[PDB]
Amino acid sequence: DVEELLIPKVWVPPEDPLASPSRLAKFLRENGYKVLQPRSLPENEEYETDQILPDLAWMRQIVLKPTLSLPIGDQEYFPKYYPTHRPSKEKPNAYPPDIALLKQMIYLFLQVPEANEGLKDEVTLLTQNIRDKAYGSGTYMGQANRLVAMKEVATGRNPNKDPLKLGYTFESIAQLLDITLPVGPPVPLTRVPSRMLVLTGEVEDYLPKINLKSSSGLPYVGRTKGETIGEMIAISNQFLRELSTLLKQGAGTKGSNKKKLLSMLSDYWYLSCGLLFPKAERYDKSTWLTKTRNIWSAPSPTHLMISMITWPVMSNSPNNVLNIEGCPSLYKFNPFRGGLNRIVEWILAPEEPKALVYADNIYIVHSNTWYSIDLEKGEANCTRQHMQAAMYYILTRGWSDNGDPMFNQTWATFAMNIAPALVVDSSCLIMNLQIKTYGQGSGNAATFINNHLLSTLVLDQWNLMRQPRPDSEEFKSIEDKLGINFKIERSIDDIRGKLRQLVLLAQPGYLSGGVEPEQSSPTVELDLLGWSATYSKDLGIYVPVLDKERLFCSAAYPKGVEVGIEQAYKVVRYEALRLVGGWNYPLLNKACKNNAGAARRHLEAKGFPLDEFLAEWSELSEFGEAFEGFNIKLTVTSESLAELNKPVPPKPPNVNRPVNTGGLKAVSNALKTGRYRNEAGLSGLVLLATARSRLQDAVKAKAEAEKLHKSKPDADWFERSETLSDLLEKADIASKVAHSALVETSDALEAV
Repeated sequence: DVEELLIPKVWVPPEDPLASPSRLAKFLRENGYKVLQPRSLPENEEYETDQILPDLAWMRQIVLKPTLSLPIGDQEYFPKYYPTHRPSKEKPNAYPPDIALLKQMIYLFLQVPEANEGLKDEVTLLTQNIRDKAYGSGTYMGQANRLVAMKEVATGRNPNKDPLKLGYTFESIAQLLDITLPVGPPVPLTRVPSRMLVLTGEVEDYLPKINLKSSSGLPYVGRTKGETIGEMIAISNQFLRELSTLLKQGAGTKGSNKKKLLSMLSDYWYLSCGLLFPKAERYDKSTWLTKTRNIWSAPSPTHLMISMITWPVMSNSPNNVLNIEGCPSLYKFNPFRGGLNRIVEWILAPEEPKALVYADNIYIVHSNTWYSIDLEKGEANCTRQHMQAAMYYILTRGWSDNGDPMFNQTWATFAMNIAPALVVDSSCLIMNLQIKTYGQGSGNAATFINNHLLSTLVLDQWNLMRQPRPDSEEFKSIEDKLGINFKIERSIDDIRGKLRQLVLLAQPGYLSGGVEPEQSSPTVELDLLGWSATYSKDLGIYVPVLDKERLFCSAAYPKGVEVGIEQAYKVVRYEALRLVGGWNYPLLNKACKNNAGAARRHLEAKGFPLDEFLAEWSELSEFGEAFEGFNIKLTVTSESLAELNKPVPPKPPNVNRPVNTGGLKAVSNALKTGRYRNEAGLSGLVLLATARSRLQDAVKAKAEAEKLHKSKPDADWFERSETLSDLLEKADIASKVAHSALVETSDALEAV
């Protein structure tokens, strides 16, 4: 019959049946997936840097190239993006399973003098992952197939819903976000990116962070952000200077300057088209053709501009469940330094129902059960109005002093009427094809906040129907109400009981008795942002362990480097596996330790500078994000696990508003009455007017909002909204229904 092996044969991936533009187009049209009429792009051409960025000429002589490549050519082209899929039928050895690890674990199991099926399970589990899975970037057929599935989440079973058509308003959503994502203040949003680098006659840097290794996007396919820094800033400068000019000229009287705007947006279409990057991961072999995650790689200028709004506000908002009463947020949670122990105490407390949120994740305890819930592809559910609501939130509570806008009408117009259209329901480039993106793109700079807002809406609706149990028809009905798909990934009955038993049943190991473990210590697999709980007798608290399935999945298929440094990367690999949770699993632990030891001894004898290589190991590791800015060595001992886990007081919260401690229930109940305050103030009205008026009438929209605010003493919001609606129509600057400024700029982006 059939041949069985201890060590799997090298897998040969199947042939990609869509590796051609003719076949891809055929498949998309077949499934009624929209293909756009292709727009072209001016060829990139060399230009002297000191002529485009004169106010940054000082940083060249005391940096970046002297010439910039700009999309300004006479001859045009249609852009092409052809990602390289690894591994493949032709080239199958890109990402081998860790056979050395498997052999070591088998070797050590054989040395143990008897029995022990509990040790053998480690071998069984690693072997099962090596067989079932493969690491790499899948296939075109998989990418395409994934695309068809989001067109389904967005337009099929439960089509996306504009939340404003459901009764929500910008302000009502913001007040939910006051609870679920509290934000503090960051220089005002009034400058082009060039003026975000100041010289004191030292230099001050106010520009967001971006990884120099990621792809630049349009118009620089095949180039990194690191190779296009000057260009990225140049294009953002140009774009914003043009927009402010347009807003300064206004509506030409009578609608003349309406062909300036369409001209500009059409010329900047490429700012709304992401590269469809195949996301590398541990996929199931059986679904190599039907499942490949995609990353929508934003054009680098679109990314710079959007994150100039989001980053400074979010990068100094460490506000969550740990440091604000009633806050459900897990934003910037870290399980080390007593982190996890504190969440477990939160679970253990008798209060229920209660909720936690992080982007597209909702954790609920109800009737002594723990429920982990995911939004079914968050991004795909997102509409433009969801994102403009996120923008409205960030500006009114991040970019405002008391209610006074700390932003231009230029930046206001970009935020409310351009950025959602660039990045939600726009387009993407795969092979040579320009095709629709349904929902928000997986890669963009507002992903976290847009998803977080989506989950916030789910929670609001959960509160509104008296907090039903998550596995009930009642809870399920929320998806119809909101057009937001979700599922239960996992639930755990008798959650408190199980968490309490961890204390009773903890086994000797590095964190209980300070010894090398003979036996695995029990856990509760919470999947709390990927973390489990276990009990440390040495510290007397709960400590994190990586979720067991994730851990063995990672062990099975290491990520690539993608002379001498190969042994050094193995030290990182194996020690980090231990550090994140391998320490709690006996065979995994020792095998990783032995293999790391052999790589270390090989390097010491060759005089390799290991200490220097590992100085910033966090960047070299798939787990590093959890260890960022802790300045800890890679060693894994009793002392290091203890030091990593030693409780540290949570840093104080940073809120730009008086701290709201009522909890989400109260704000939900107050809000269903349709009567609430304008907690946003003037900038709230400014942004309303900006959203509700034609794009080129933005300056007038603000002035009209300033007159209404001057009109008193804001109190009731709904009244305030309706009076401002009358003022906009009387000046004839308000746009017609179903022809909002947002819709206009979207249409002009797929003009051509």
